[PDB]
Amino acid sequence: PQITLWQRPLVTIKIGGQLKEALLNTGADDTVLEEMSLPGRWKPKMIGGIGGFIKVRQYDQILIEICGHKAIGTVLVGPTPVNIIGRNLLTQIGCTLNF
Amino acid sequence: PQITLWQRPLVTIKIGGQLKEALLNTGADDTVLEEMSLPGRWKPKMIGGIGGFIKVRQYDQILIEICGHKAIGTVLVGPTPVNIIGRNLLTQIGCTLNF
Ligand SMILES: COc1ccc(C[C@H](NC(=O)O[C@H]2CCO[C@H]3OC[C@H](O)[C@H]32)[C@H](O)CN(CC(C)C)S(=O)(=O)c2ccc(N)cc2)cc1
Repeated sequence: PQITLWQRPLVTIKIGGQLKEALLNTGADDTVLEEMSLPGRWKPKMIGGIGGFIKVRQYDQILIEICGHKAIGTVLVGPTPVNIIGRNLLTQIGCTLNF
Repeated sequence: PQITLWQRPLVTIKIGGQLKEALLNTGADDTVLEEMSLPGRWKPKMIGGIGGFIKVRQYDQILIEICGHKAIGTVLVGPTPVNIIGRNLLTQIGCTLNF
């Protein structure tokens, strides 16, 4: 659907068997989720935002259903204040900006 | 225009007589720009992101031209890593998400 920006663009996602709410974030290259348990193996990583850096765990090729659209890609898990769907997955569900 | 997200959605802006590049950021409530000289009077403020918090100067009713669309609103100035156009201004230039 089209989404306007008067409110935070939140969507329901299903990942790792669990249901969550996440922000569609054009200002994020990567997808970053709050602490949650995801099955596979991972690789430590450091990502930088507005207030500095956080350590996250990088999971590759994770299935995510974003507003009922399926995508597979990298998901980062760590102490982000909010679940963020980044451009890496936005492209996969055909998400675009319009003005 | 319609913008895809295979790359960072960067646009050219004009503010305070100066030309800058800024990221269209659906994940940001407010607009935040790197240290620059802005004429107005300002109020101290504190904003939080992924790695913690930064102190910014809040300027109200600042004119901004974003890809040739004019908007007037609050602009925050401080040590952000990148110039961010947030939802407060995105709504004014009629910007939407689409998928
Ligand atoms: C490294 O350079 C940057 C680049 C972009 C950003 C923007 C944020 N996204 C962000 O934190 O992205 C992180 C994690 C996701 O992947 C990466 O994408 C680019 C960036 O390297 C890194 C996001 O879009 C908005 N943020 C908020 C989200 C966490 C919900 S905010 O900037 O902290 C921000 C906070 C309060 C206000 N009022 C205004 C902005 C910040 C700093």
